[PDB]
Amino acid sequence: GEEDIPREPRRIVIHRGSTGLGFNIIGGEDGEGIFISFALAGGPADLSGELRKGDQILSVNGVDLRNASHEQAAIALKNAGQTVTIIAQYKPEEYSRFEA
Repeated sequence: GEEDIPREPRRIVIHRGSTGLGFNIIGGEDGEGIFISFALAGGPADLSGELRKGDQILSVNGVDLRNASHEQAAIALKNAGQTVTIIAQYKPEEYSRFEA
């Protein structure tokens, strides 16, 4: 299950369409990281097969989010336009500190 999920960074392009990107993030203050916290069934992120709960979002449209606050990352995603290029890396241990 978890073992075979690729741990390298990946570049994923999704389109916003008329639906939203189809995922939520969690984060905190600068340095806490930005993680996918929820994936909407049938949304763009889900349909990609390439994004999941526990992925750290490293960048959006080339902008580094490794040290972004939650609000900073959320504004970046909201303003990323109709085509959103995400670099994500699967970080289940770090994400486990946010997920109850």
